[PDB]
Amino acid sequence: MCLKLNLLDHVFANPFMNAAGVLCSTEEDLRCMTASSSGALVSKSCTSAPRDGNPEPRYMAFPLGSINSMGLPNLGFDFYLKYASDLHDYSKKPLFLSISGLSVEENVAMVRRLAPVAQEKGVLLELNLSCPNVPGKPQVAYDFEAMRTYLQQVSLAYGLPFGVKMPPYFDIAHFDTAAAVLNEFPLVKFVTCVNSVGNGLVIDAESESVVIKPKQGFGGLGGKYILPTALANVNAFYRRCPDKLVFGCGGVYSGEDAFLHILAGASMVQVGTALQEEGPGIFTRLEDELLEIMARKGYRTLEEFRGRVKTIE
Amino acid sequence: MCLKLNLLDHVFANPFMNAAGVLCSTEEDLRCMTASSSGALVSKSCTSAPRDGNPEPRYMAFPLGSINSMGLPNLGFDFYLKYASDLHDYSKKPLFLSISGLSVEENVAMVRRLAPVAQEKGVLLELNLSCPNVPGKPQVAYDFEAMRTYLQQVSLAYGLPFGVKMPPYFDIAHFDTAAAVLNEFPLVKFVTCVNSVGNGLVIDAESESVVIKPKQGFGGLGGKYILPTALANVNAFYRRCPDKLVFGCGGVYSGEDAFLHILAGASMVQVGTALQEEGPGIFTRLEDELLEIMARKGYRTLEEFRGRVKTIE
Ligand SMILES: Cc1cc2nc3c(=O)[nH]c(=O)nc-3n(C[C@H](O)[C@H](O)[C@H](O)COP(=O)(O)O)c2cc1C
Ligand SMILES: Cc1cc2nc3c(=O)[nH]c(=O)nc-3n(C[C@H](O)[C@H](O)[C@H](O)COP(=O)(O)O)c2cc1C
Ligand SMILES: O=C(O)c1[nH]c(=O)[nH]c(=O)c1Br
Ligand SMILES: O=C(O)c1[nH]c(=O)[nH]c(=O)c1Br
Repeated sequence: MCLKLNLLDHVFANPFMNAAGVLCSTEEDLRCMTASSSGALVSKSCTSAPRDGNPEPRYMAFPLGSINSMGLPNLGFDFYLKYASDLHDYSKKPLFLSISGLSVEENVAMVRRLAPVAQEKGVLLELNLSCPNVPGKPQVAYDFEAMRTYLQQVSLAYGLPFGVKMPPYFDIAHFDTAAAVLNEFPLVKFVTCVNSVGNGLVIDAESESVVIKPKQGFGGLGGKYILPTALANVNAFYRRCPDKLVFGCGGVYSGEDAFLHILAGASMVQVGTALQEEGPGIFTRLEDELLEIMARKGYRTLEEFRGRVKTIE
Repeated sequence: MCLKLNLLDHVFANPFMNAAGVLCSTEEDLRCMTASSSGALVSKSCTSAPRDGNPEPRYMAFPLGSINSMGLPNLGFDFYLKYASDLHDYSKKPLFLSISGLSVEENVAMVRRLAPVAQEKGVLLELNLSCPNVPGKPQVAYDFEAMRTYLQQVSLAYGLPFGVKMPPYFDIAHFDTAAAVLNEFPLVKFVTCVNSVGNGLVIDAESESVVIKPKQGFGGLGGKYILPTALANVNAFYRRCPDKLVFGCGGVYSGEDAFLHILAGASMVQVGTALQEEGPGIFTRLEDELLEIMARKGYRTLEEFRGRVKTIE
């Protein structure tokens, strides 16, 4: 039994990958994720020009998960493009490139230049509509008219299949509306649910202080805190977008957690906080553990249970 | 060393109370909360007519918290009004009455009838703008125009100080807008943050099934999952509504959690999931544990640290 699968005209050894932003900012990082046993990797969300991001401390982890307001620190689109065009070994695994421009115009500018490299090399675009940590720039996908504009302009400028990194929603009417926007765009072939649960606040009792410096301590939550929210969103979009793929992200620490994402509808499963904390060795453990649950249940393939979560009556 | 507070023209032995919906639906529940060591109590959110609610199982709890889609089961407004009017012993502690009509008109109908009782007895209204579990009713506080309508109509019909039960937000722009809305209404004297993180999905790996029957398993999350979300919303409104009180709710299991809430700006501190799981004995524990933290830190009263969370730099 092997976990290999085919999606988006690519082959994957297993459904596991890093979550964007974790272990993927530098050439070193990307070579490390390439050398891991993950089935694919995704680059750090990038902007046209390099960014240092927010002041430190900007990430902190706890038994139940993490908080971050990194502020989109990255090496600049030129670097990530060059990685995709010249440095990545596509014979090892597929690559996704995350773009996170701060305006529609900035995203269009990047996608116009990524297009030829996607045609030549097969690198996959993940368009980030859900950064909750840049001051004065609220999450795009929480403004449905802004989300539609971004997806119109990118689709026209890019002209090739791509995916979108979605924020979590918490209301059935939101799920309905967000999915109907996505469904207006046939080039959106995958939807990654979810980005961090925005603007939580961790406080240290002893010091009486917030734990990250930017935004008065406010930052996106990841980890054990967000698994039920992540599952809800994966299933919501999997139910509402029957002609698109859903990639699960949020709260994955174990094979058992990945099993639930896949039951909810996930095709790929992305690992953020747990990867940041454990390191790339987590991928061999996740694979071993998912295989073991599958064996105990008699499943031979992922397709046998993907999206097959049961409801009561 | 002292847990006493005085606000809204009432005196409280301590800041703890039940979160609406937990241990407060029947006369029995209400007498039990009255006999406990809580500083106050709040009744089940009510509608004009009695309601059975959703099918069972509709609540489930786990180590990291709870999921519920109760469906607003309640004995009806006439019962909670009579409770406030004839049955509650106000010499024991103050009473809040939660109202959660399904339209502005239902709300107005109720508050017109509550007013003379609030005047005579000193019962305090908590208006629920955040139920996430009645199908086809996306929560009022997520539609800022609807929210404004509700508050205008209720202010005009009720004409007395009241408070509001708010959903969590996850976007700084939403904090800004919601608080600005609330700031329009001078009769809104307190803001309870937060209701359950809406429409999460708990899935049992062994049975491959969702764990609650209603809404295909989608329900509101409470407990450990939500503490940093709750602290963020408490602080966001504390900072934005300097002329109002903020009551904290979400993730309180310990005196330490309560301390964090209070640091974040909370006046009263409500206990939902942990109270449902542990029972009303929790209140003596939370009091002892909060007093222990205060003593270690040299704090003699709540106002010495309320709202004094430190930020970095
Ligand atoms: C340090 C850090 C940086 C991240 N950077 C990005 C990013 O650049 N782009 C993005 O789409 N999401 C980013 N995220 C969000 C993760 O991709 C992911 O959606 C979120 O952390 C939830 O998954 P988890 O529960 O496995 O952490 C970041 C998360 C962390 C903790
Ligand atoms: C079984 C149950 C019933 C609830 N009913 C109500 C209610 O009637 N009205 C309301 O405003 N919130 C209701 N809530 C939400 C709680 O008041 C509270 O906002 C939420 O559970 C988060 O607090 P916690 O983390 O302490 O559970 C209910 C929660 C549960 C678990
Ligand atoms: O602050 C980050 O860089 C970051 N952090 C997140 O949690 N999600 C994102 O999309 C981004 Br771009
Ligand atoms: O389903 C409920 O009764 C319920 N459950 C919640 O979590 N919050 C509410 O406001 C309500 Br009214």
